Amino acid sequence: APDAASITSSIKYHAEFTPVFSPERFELPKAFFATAQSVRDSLLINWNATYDIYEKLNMKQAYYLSMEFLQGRALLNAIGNLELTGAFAEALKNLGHNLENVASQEPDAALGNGGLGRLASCFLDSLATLNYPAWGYGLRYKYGLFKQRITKDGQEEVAEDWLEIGSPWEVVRNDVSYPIKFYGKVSTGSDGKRYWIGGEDIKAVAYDVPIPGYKTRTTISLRLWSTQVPSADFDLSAFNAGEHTKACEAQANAEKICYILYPGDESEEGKILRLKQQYTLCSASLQDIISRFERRSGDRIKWEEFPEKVAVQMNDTHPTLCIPELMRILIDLKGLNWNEAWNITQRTVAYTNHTVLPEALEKWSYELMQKLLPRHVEIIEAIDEELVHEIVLKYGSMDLNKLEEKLTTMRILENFDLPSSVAEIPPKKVRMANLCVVGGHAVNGVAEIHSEIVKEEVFNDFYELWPEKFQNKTNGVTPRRWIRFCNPPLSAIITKWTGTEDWVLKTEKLAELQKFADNEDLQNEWREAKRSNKIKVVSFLKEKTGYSVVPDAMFDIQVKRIHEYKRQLLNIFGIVYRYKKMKEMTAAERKTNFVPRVCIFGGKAFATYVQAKRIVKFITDVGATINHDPEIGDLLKVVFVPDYNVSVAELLIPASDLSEHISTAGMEASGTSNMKFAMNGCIQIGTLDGANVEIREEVGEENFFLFGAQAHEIAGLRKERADGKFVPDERFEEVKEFVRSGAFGSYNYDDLIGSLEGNEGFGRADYFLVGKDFPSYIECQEKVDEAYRDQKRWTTMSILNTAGSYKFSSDRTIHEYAKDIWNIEAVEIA
Amino acid sequence: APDAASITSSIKYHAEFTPVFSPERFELPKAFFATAQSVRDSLLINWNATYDIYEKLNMKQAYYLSMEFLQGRALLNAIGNLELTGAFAEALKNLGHNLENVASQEPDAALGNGGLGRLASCFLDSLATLNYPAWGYGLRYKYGLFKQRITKDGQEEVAEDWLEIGSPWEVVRNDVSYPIKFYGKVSTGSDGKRYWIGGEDIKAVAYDVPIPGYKTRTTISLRLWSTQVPSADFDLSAFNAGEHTKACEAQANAEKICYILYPGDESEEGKILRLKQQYTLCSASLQDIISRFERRSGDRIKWEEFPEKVAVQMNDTHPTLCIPELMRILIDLKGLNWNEAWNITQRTVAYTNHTVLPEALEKWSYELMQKLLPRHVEIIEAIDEELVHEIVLKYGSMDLNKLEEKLTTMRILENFDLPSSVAEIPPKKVRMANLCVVGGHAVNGVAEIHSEIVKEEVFNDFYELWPEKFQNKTNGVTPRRWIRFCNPPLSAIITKWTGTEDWVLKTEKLAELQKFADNEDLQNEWREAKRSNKIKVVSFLKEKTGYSVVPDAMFDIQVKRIHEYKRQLLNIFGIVYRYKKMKEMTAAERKTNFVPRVCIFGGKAFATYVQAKRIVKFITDVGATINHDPEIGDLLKVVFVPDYNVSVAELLIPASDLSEHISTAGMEASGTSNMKFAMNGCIQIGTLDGANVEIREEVGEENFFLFGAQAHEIAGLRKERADGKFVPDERFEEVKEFVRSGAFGSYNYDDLIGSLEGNEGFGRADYFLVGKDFPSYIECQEKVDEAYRDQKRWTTMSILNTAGSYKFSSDRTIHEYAKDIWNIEAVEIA
Repeated sequence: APDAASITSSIKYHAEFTPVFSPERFELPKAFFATAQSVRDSLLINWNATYDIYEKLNMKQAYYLSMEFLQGRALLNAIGNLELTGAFAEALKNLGHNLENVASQEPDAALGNGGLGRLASCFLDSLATLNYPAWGYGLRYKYGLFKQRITKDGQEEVAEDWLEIGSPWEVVRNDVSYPIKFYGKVSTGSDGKRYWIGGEDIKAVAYDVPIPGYKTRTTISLRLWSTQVPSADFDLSAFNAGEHTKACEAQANAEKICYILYPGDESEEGKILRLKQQYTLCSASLQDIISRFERRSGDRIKWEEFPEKVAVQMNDTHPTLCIPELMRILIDLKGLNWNEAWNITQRTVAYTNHTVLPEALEKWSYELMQKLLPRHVEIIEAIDEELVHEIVLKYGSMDLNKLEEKLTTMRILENFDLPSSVAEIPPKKVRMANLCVVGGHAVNGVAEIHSEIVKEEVFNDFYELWPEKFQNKTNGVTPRRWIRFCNPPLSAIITKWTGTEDWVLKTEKLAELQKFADNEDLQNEWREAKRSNKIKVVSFLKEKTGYSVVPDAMFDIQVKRIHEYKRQLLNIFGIVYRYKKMKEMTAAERKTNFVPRVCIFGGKAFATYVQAKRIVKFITDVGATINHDPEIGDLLKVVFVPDYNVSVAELLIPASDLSEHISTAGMEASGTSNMKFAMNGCIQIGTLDGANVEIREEVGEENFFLFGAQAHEIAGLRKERADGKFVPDERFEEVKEFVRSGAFGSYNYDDLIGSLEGNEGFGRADYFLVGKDFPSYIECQEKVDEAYRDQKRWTTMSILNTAGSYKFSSDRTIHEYAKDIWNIEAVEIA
Repeated sequence: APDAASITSSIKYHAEFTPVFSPERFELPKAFFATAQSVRDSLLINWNATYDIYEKLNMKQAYYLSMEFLQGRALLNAIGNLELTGAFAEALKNLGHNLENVASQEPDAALGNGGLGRLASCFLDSLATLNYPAWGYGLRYKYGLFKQRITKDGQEEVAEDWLEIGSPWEVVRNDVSYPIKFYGKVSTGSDGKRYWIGGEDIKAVAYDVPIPGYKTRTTISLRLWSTQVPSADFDLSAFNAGEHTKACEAQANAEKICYILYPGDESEEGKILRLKQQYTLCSASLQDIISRFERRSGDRIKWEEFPEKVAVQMNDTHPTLCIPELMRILIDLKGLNWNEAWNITQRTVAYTNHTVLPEALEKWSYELMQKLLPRHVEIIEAIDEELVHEIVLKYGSMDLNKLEEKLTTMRILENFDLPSSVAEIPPKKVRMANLCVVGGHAVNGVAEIHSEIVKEEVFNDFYELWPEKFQNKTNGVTPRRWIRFCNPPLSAIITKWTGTEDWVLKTEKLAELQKFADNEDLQNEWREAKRSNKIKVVSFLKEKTGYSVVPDAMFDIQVKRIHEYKRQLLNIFGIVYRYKKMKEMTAAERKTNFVPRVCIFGGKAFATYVQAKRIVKFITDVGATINHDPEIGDLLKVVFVPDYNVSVAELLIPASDLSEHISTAGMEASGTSNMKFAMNGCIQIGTLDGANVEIREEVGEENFFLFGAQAHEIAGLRKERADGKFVPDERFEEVKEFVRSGAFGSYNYDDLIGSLEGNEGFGRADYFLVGKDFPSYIECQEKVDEAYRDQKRWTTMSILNTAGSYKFSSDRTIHEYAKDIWNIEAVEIA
């Protein structure tokens, strides 16, 4: 086991012997690389030890596939899970640095975007920590999505540079390479098997990122694919003639599959690039999974045993091509019959749904997919045809009307002709969501209410047919990254009041804080912990936003994707309201009527989403005006934090007092940031939707600020709008006027306010009900104000958040998947 | 100091902890990577120790710049120079491999092409070994020139894959990065300095390759530049719209500068790419050199002392832009006056010429260079104008005719107008060779005769003007790579007969073999050494060419660039002759009249050089026919070895009996393979040109087979041809007829024989005098036959080659450059 002495030598050894810099001096960037390489040594011993037990045991292994992982920085979670935090800190002191400054050099791995990606990242930590044999498979994106610049003009986008020097975590596996084919033609050989020939051939190379469990040796992989072409595909003859671009066409074509996350797909070229990404991920992974299955099998290879050895989870519909890809391999490559290969594929694959309404469910042009993946389209057509025969077999054809409904709704192919049928220019599509439901043995939503909606409204017919595939797995986040490592002072408190350090594993012990919520010593520690965390943030806000704020103010935080439906605009409108009120009062009245606040916004706008980009500019202009107004001073600051990512979350969430989750009611499946906020003793204000419902139930309805229309009323209120029956509240008109009056400078906001007016019209008519919800929202912010002035009641609420947060551990989620869907069991790594 | 035990641990440590493969098993590719990383640990300790002494001493340092380095494999020369060969061999045995199989995994560094590149590589070994503070600067070419495939159709070209997995030698210096500008505009600031703004900006990143000296710690760098663009230059907005190619234009543009060696430049785009390559190399290097000069200087920076601290050698005219680049930096960036910066530039820079006639001397379109490098063109124009004023100042203007001659010949700018002058549509060019002579303080040829030609015929006027710049530095090759490490059995012999291992440093002790050339014990060892080396080659010829040959045959070798002027066609024609004679004789007569031979060819043809490609196909067809003819059997084999490179040279040269250097007399400046052949006891047959002249003089005229027209007669014989006075010898017509008769299969050779006929016409008329030289060549091969049957006389000749080879050590060459041009001195690394 390393100690400070051996870690000291180890960093020095890497600094000199695995250098990435000049040999002079030991600057911070050099120190971070040497440190991380040192940690990797530890990760690799454990990774190899886990790898060896898994190989010999040949137990069932799970595989979690996703277009995104939001891994964050690795250093502090890795030394923490290894329990070497102390030793690395002391070793860095010896070499003249501190831990925190060295950790600051690490770029966030830009491998994901939002909650879908952080959920997968949480899950990997949970799997490793719980000794579950499972890996992650994703793509290695060179440039992420974008790094966000916050200028005078609002948001600007720049390519991420996280791999500009390389990652000291990843391990290239030069011998783990899989061929990926696109386009080409299918024919039949004299063996009666299909053979897919020609098109474009590329290679997918494996890059492992070791994921260490907490207090265990289990160290699993996140295996990422990077796409390339052998150097032999460089066309010399072209290059030498002066056609430099034609010479590299094959490499250009291969490499771009892994440039960015979710490449813009309004164009044909963008759509093709998206299918290529999904297919690469499904093909490379399954090829890798099958190859490991054959290797562990030895001579005793029973293809029958494949689903007893392999689970594959599809995170959303992006991994959908797994179903026809596994079918392809079994049938075309392994020689299985259709029936055998379908039974196998079904008992292998499971689908998790993450969306609310049947309109974000992905669909592909038939012609497009047929050009790119001819063999996959044959297989899907056959799956569709069996489905048709199965639907006719139940239900019969006495209802014709009932049969037609079922066939129309449930078929994978849209706007197609039936095989055989009875009665005596729309574009042909492939419904990925239909495929996923048909092709696996489990389908789960991601919250109680959500999973009920999936059974009742997304796939009702599928549930009437196969009620037994449908399940719920409520999301969760890891308390390692999201309490133990991001919030040390609160961790020290939890350990004291619960009696042990055991809570990080047995997170149910957070419940033992409830009996102390009114205890005055607990409360005092609780407040000093919160204040200390906010002091760290004050320094951070100074360097990142340029504004100096005080820690004796409520930190009111709204961090998430910028979208009209997320309702940043509501929050900022509320802010503008209070600022208007402040300005029409004396100094003395201002202090009696409003508690001091720092309102922190962060999150990225999709770059061609004009309105979202306009909301960002808006927040920055409201902040320029408020934060410089000498009548206001430290009563109110509005700051927009550039480039929100896991590292910024880990800073902000420990420090937060109030966090806002105020999307239009009914449009969130779950959300997970609210769960991290609760764990850290933040109090949530929000609408009754998504994860807010479950949080509110666990933390108690007195420790949550609720407001707004509920899901069941959205329909009616939008009808009111359309008929002209909607009466905007005057305070709402006040803010509107105030913005047009130009109080926020010279920028013209007409286009923005216009989105809130009219009664119909594509992007007008206040579709997300900002104006409606506004009175109950501003009202509820006054309840907050009142609660915050009662420091004792506020602390009690803050503690009960942390106390009622245990069920939101991704350890709970992962045990559920492990028992109810994947049927994997813990494996000990001695 | 490492031993077998610590090297064992070290390989294991890297195998597990700096992995590039899967963790299963220890296959050869894994073993080579772990081994090389282990060696690098040793190279790095010494490199850092050398770096530290150089930094503190701040003595004068030399810099050798070249478009090519032909580094070969590094492993065996590195463990040899470190003296760990034994320890690494034993360590590999312990882990179940042998040294020779592990060394076979290493790709040759594809960083060069021909002798110009191997000379630089020899020089780096010599500098390090002699404790001279000097570095190499070159480009890091990803795909080399091409990897040569030898098929049924002759030569095919494929991109080199040497960097497909990465190099375990190189060290990326992420903090050593220099901006390179192209295009743009020049203006004047209010300080009166020129400012070069706009165009295209890229970055050149440093990759060090440590070069260890023999039996010393001095370990120097070959620092290679690789070109790139910050990830910020990736155009997201384009990428997201579907314009994937436009999005990466800047990276595509930057990266291609380092794809291949000598990109085809018939097109504008190819020419631009060549200037970009040269400029990148001169700019990045000088920026690095100057930055190190300022850093070592501290606060005491005297720009006056720069040429007392820095020598820059230009290997040929490709580094020519160094002259205006240094001028640019001093003037525009450092604020020096013109005069000061010109004095400095002159005492810094030196030019080595490598070509014979004033027609391969490089020239650039004025307009082209002006578009790409506007500021450099201003500076060159000013240098030209001073030259003009200087020429007028000597010579005066009484001869007008004499003055005009001088001005026309010597000016850097061709087809330009004079500033001022007196008398009362050709494209404007920049003569790089004129620039190089004007801009440095030394000019050297590369052999006695050559350097005399440079003074008398290439730059006569420059020599009449500045006789003192002109010098000679006869080339040499290193006896580490080219005796001690490629030919172990011969090394054991040299050590025994000379009394010590000291010959590897004091290579003059090879002369002590002369007194033993007739000694029968020396001769017996000598023969067993040669035979043993040929046994290694027999195995190699089996796997690479597919032909099985016997070691009891003279190995007759011709390895070099395939070119009409190199005269492979003569050799193969001689072979075809003897084969024709063999076939018209009985078995018994065949054995009396011809000694058994294995005729080995190798070398690359420029890909669009139709004739050269046709000569390769020819040799392969002659070999298919001879090698399969049951009348011939092991009397004669003709094999073409694919992909000749340093690794193939190191195999073939130790094994060789006769090597052929038979270019048209007068067209070689030097050549260096002939010197390596001599060192290994090969006997040369050749024309009286280049290095052959000097070899023949040292080894003795009885130990060299000479034939052919001499340089002074080429002119006359080509005139004979043109006037119709040339009478082809009948034996030459025999071979011609025999080829057309289709004895070499179905390929049509008309186009090839046609190059030998007619009296004029671009590519006919036997310009390189194959037909002329043919009788004396076939005659001289019979003298060889006769000498080879007298094993005693043959051995005596073989030994006197090795005995008379010392002066061809690049250690001799490097001491000469060090004292006579660069004025650097040895620095001890304790």
